[PDB]
Amino acid sequence: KVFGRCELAAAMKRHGLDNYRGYSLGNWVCAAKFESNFNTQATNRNTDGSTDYGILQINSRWWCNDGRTPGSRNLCNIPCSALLSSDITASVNCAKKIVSDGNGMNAWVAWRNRCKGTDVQAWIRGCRL
Repeated sequence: KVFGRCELAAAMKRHGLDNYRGYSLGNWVCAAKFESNFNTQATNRNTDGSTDYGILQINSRWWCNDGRTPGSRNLCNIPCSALLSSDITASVNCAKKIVSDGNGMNAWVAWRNRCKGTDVQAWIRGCRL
């Protein structure tokens, strides 16, 4: 599924991300724009052999089980396949863990490079949620 910008804002708001740990909804929408272009099926086959999955490009080394090493890591307690669903539940719940892990939203490289330091309120302009 490719979300519209305000469609994703509404979904993320329903899942309690607006101002979660102090990060504004526009931060989360901007992150999804530059991580995945709002595509729930996004994948990035890294050179190191790990994969970033889904609308927030969550990495398989730490956060999900890709089938290669069960009983190891998997800090979000989900198969990486859950990050590829058209419904954002698993990605939101796992993003809440990541953003609490001590680097805030600097855990998302595309957020750091394209959103950080900007007026991210623009990402919810016109959504009038």
